[PDB]
Amino acid sequence: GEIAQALKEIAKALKEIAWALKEAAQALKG
Amino acid sequence: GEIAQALKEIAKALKEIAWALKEAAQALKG
Amino acid sequence: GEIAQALKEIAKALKEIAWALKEAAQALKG
Amino acid sequence: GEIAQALKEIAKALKEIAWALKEAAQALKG
Amino acid sequence: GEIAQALKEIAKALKEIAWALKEAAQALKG
Amino acid sequence: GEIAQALKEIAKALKEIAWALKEAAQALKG
Amino acid sequence: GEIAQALKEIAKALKEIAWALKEAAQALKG
Amino acid sequence: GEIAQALKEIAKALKEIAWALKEAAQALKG
Repeated sequence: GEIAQALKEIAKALKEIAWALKEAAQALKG
Repeated sequence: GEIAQALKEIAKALKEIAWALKEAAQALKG
Repeated sequence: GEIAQALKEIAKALKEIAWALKEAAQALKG
Repeated sequence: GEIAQALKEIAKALKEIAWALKEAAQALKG
Repeated sequence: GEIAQALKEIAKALKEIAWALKEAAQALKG
Repeated sequence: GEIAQALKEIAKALKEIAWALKEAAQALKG
Repeated sequence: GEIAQALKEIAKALKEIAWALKEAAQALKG
Repeated sequence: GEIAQALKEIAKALKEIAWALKEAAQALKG
Protein backbone atom coordinates (compact mmCIF):
# COMPACT_ATOMS: atom_id res chain seq x y z
CA GLY A 1 0.00 0.00 0.00
CA GLU A 2 0.97 3.66 -0.64
CA ILE A 3 0.89 4.68 3.10
CA ALA A 4 3.14 1.72 4.11
CA GLN A 5 5.37 2.55 1.02
CA ALA A 6 5.68 6.19 2.21
CA LEU A 7 6.51 5.10 5.82
CA LYS A 8 9.26 2.78 4.38
CA GLU A 9 10.62 5.88 2.49
CA ILE A 10 10.70 7.70 5.87
CA ALA A 11 12.70 4.74 7.33
CA LYS A 12 15.15 4.92 4.39
CA ALA A 13 15.63 8.68 4.95
CA LEU A 14 16.29 8.07 8.66
CA LYS A 15 18.98 5.51 7.65
CA GLU A 16 20.53 8.26 5.45
CA ILE A 17 20.64 10.48 8.57
CA ALA A 18 22.37 7.61 10.44
CA TRP A 19 24.96 7.27 7.64
CA ALA A 20 25.62 11.05 7.66
CA LEU A 21 26.16 10.91 11.44
CA LYS A 22 28.61 8.02 10.96
CA GLU A 23 30.50 10.21 8.43
CA ALA A 24 30.48 12.98 11.09
CA ALA A 25 31.89 10.54 13.69
CA GLN A 26 34.76 9.65 11.27
CA ALA A 27 35.51 13.41 10.82
CA LEU A 28 35.68 13.89 14.65
CA LYS A 29 38.18 10.87 14.84
CA GLY A 30 40.42 12.88 12.41
CA GLY B 1 -3.23 9.86 -2.26
CA GLU B 2 -2.86 13.12 -0.30
CA ILE B 3 -1.62 11.56 2.97
CA ALA B 4 0.92 9.20 1.29
CA GLN B 5 2.21 12.19 -0.80
CA ALA B 6 2.64 14.27 2.42
CA LEU B 7 4.49 11.38 4.12
CA LYS B 8 6.76 11.21 1.02
CA GLU B 9 7.41 15.01 1.47
CA ILE B 10 8.44 14.23 5.07
CA ALA B 11 10.89 11.56 3.77
CA LYS B 12 12.37 14.08 1.30
CA ALA B 13 12.80 16.65 4.12
CA LEU B 14 14.57 14.01 6.27
CA LYS B 15 16.90 13.31 3.31
CA GLU B 16 17.68 17.07 3.22
CA ILE B 17 18.63 16.78 6.92
CA ALA B 18 20.98 13.88 6.01
CA TRP B 19 22.60 16.04 3.25
CA ALA B 20 23.08 18.92 5.72
CA LEU B 21 24.74 16.58 8.23
CA LYS B 22 27.06 15.35 5.44
CA GLU B 23 28.00 19.03 4.86
CA ALA B 24 28.75 19.23 8.64
CA ALA B 25 30.90 16.04 8.44
CA GLN B 26 32.86 17.57 5.51
CA ALA B 27 33.39 20.86 7.42
CA LEU B 28 34.87 18.88 10.39
CA LYS B 29 37.26 16.98 7.93
CA GLY B 30 38.92 20.49 7.76
CA GLY C 1 -7.34 17.85 3.42
CA GLU C 2 -6.36 19.31 6.83
CA ILE C 3 -4.37 16.19 7.98
CA ALA C 4 -2.34 16.10 4.71
CA GLN C 5 -1.93 19.96 5.03
CA ALA C 6 -0.56 19.52 8.59
CA LEU C 7 1.85 16.71 7.50
CA LYS C 8 3.13 19.04 4.68
CA GLU C 9 3.73 21.72 7.44
CA ILE C 10 5.78 19.07 9.33
CA ALA C 11 7.82 18.46 6.11
CA LYS C 12 8.42 22.23 5.77
CA ALA C 13 9.61 22.44 9.40
CA LEU C 14 11.99 19.51 8.81
CA LYS C 15 13.41 21.42 5.78
CA GLU C 16 13.97 24.41 8.14
CA ILE C 17 15.96 22.05 10.42
CA ALA C 18 18.00 20.97 7.36
CA TRP C 19 18.71 24.63 6.47
CA ALA C 20 19.79 25.39 10.08
CA LEU C 21 22.16 22.40 9.98
CA LYS C 22 23.62 23.69 6.69
CA GLU C 23 24.21 27.07 8.43
CA ALA C 24 25.93 25.10 11.25
CA ALA C 25 28.13 23.29 8.69
CA GLN C 26 29.21 26.69 7.23
CA ALA C 27 30.12 27.90 10.78
CA LEU C 28 32.28 24.76 11.35
CA LYS C 29 34.10 25.49 7.95
CA GLY C 30 35.02 28.93 9.46
CA GLY D 1 -9.93 19.34 13.61
CA GLU D 2 -8.17 18.23 16.83
CA ILE D 3 -5.65 15.85 15.18
CA ALA D 4 -4.68 18.29 12.36
CA GLN D 5 -4.25 21.08 15.00
CA ALA D 6 -1.96 18.78 17.09
CA LEU D 7 0.09 17.90 13.98
CA LYS D 8 0.41 21.67 13.31
CA GLU D 9 1.70 22.07 16.95
CA ILE D 10 4.31 19.40 16.12
CA ALA D 11 5.36 21.42 13.02
CA LYS D 12 5.69 24.58 15.16
CA ALA D 13 7.85 22.68 17.71
CA LEU D 14 10.10 21.40 14.87
CA LYS D 15 10.46 25.03 13.69
CA GLU D 16 11.58 25.94 17.24
CA ILE D 17 14.25 23.20 16.91
CA ALA D 18 15.39 24.82 13.62
CA TRP D 19 15.63 28.25 15.37
CA ALA D 20 17.68 26.71 18.20
CA LEU D 21 20.07 25.12 15.70
CA LYS D 22 20.44 28.52 13.99
CA GLU D 23 21.44 29.92 17.42
CA ALA D 24 24.04 27.08 17.62
CA ALA D 25 25.33 27.95 14.10
CA GLN D 26 25.69 31.62 15.16
CA ALA D 27 27.56 30.63 18.37
CA LEU D 28 30.08 28.60 16.27
CA LYS D 29 30.59 31.67 13.89
CA GLY D 30 32.38 33.06 17.05
CA GLY E 1 -9.44 13.35 22.38
CA GLU E 2 -6.67 11.09 23.77
CA ILE E 3 -4.80 10.73 20.38
CA ALA E 4 -4.77 14.54 19.83
CA GLN E 5 -3.74 14.92 23.57
CA ALA E 6 -0.81 12.50 23.02
CA LEU E 7 0.29 14.31 19.80
CA LYS E 8 0.25 17.64 21.77
CA GLU E 9 2.53 15.89 24.39
CA ILE E 10 4.88 14.98 21.49
CA ALA E 11 4.88 18.69 20.43
CA LYS E 12 5.71 19.73 24.03
CA ALA E 13 8.61 17.24 24.14
CA LEU E 14 9.94 18.59 20.82
CA LYS E 15 9.85 22.12 22.35
CA GLU E 16 11.93 20.72 25.28
CA ILE E 17 14.47 19.48 22.68
CA ALA E 18 14.49 23.01 21.16
CA TRP E 19 15.13 24.56 24.61
CA ALA E 20 17.99 22.09 25.29
CA LEU E 21 19.55 23.01 21.93
CA LYS E 22 19.28 26.71 22.84
CA GLU E 23 21.12 25.92 26.12
CA ALA E 24 23.76 24.12 23.97
CA ALA E 25 24.07 27.20 21.72
CA GLN E 26 24.69 29.40 24.83
CA ALA E 27 27.44 26.95 25.98
CA LEU E 28 29.15 27.17 22.53
CA LYS E 29 29.06 31.08 22.82
CA GLY E 30 31.06 30.66 26.09
CA GLY F 1 -6.21 3.49 24.64
CA GLU F 2 -3.22 1.48 23.35
CA ILE F 3 -2.25 3.87 20.52
CA ALA F 4 -2.54 7.06 22.65
CA GLN F 5 -0.45 5.34 25.41
CA ALA F 6 2.25 4.42 22.82
CA LEU F 7 2.28 8.02 21.50
CA LYS F 8 2.71 9.19 25.13
CA GLU F 9 5.72 6.76 25.41
CA ILE F 10 7.16 8.46 22.30
CA ALA F 11 6.74 11.88 24.00
CA LYS F 12 8.53 10.58 27.12
CA ALA F 13 11.41 9.26 24.96
CA LEU F 14 11.70 12.66 23.22
CA LYS F 15 11.88 14.29 26.69
CA GLU F 16 14.77 11.90 27.51
CA ILE F 17 16.50 13.20 24.34
CA ALA F 18 16.00 16.78 25.61
CA TRP F 19 17.55 15.81 29.01
CA ALA F 20 20.54 14.22 27.23
CA LEU F 21 21.07 17.38 25.16
CA LYS F 22 20.96 19.43 28.39
CA GLU F 23 23.76 17.15 29.71
CA ALA F 24 25.68 17.95 26.46
CA ALA F 25 25.09 21.71 26.97
CA GLN F 26 26.43 21.42 30.56
CA ALA F 27 29.53 19.48 29.37
CA LEU F 28 30.32 22.30 26.86
CA LYS F 29 29.94 24.96 29.72
CA GLY F 30 33.26 23.31 30.88
CA GLY G 1 -2.10 -4.50 18.96
CA GLU G 2 0.66 -4.57 16.29
CA ILE G 3 0.46 -0.78 15.51
CA ALA G 4 0.71 0.16 19.23
CA GLN G 5 3.55 -2.48 19.55
CA ALA G 6 5.43 -0.84 16.64
CA LEU G 7 4.96 2.70 18.12
CA LYS G 8 6.38 1.37 21.47
CA GLU G 9 9.42 0.06 19.44
CA ILE G 10 9.81 3.62 18.04
CA ALA G 11 9.76 4.96 21.65
CA LYS G 12 12.44 2.42 22.65
CA ALA G 13 14.63 3.47 19.69
CA LEU G 14 14.24 7.15 20.68
CA LYS G 15 15.42 6.20 24.22
CA GLU G 16 18.49 4.57 22.58
CA ILE G 17 19.15 7.92 20.83
CA ALA G 18 18.86 9.65 24.25
CA TRP G 19 21.37 7.20 25.77
CA ALA G 20 23.82 7.75 22.87
CA LEU G 21 23.55 11.52 23.39
CA LYS G 22 24.27 11.04 27.11
CA GLU G 23 27.41 9.06 26.12
CA ALA G 24 28.32 12.00 23.82
CA ALA G 25 27.83 14.46 26.72
CA GLN G 26 30.24 12.36 28.88
CA ALA G 27 32.84 12.45 26.02
CA LEU G 28 32.55 16.30 25.83
CA LYS G 29 33.14 16.46 29.70
CA GLY G 30 36.46 14.61 29.04
CA GLY H 1 0.48 -5.99 8.77
CA GLU H 2 2.09 -3.63 6.23
CA ILE H 3 1.79 -0.42 8.32
CA ALA H 4 3.06 -2.02 11.58
CA GLN H 5 6.01 -3.55 9.61
CA ALA H 6 6.85 -0.08 8.15
CA LEU H 7 6.68 1.49 11.64
CA LYS H 8 9.06 -1.27 12.84
CA GLU H 9 11.44 -0.30 9.93
CA ILE H 10 11.29 3.29 11.25
CA ALA H 11 12.26 2.02 14.75
CA LYS H 12 15.21 0.09 13.26
CA ALA H 13 16.37 3.23 11.38
CA LEU H 14 16.17 5.27 14.62
CA LYS H 15 18.31 2.57 16.31
CA GLU H 16 20.87 3.04 13.48
CA ILE H 17 20.88 6.77 14.35
CA ALA H 18 21.59 5.85 18.00
CA TRP H 19 24.52 3.60 16.89
CA ALA H 20 25.94 6.43 14.75
CA LEU H 21 25.74 8.84 17.69
CA LYS H 22 27.58 6.27 19.84
CA GLU H 23 30.32 6.26 17.15
CA ALA H 24 30.40 10.10 17.49
CA ALA H 25 30.66 9.81 21.32
CA GLN H 26 33.60 7.36 20.91
CA ALA H 27 35.36 9.71 18.42
CA LEU H 28 35.11 12.59 20.98
CA LYS H 29 36.61 10.26 23.75
CA GLY H 30 39.80 10.73 21.59
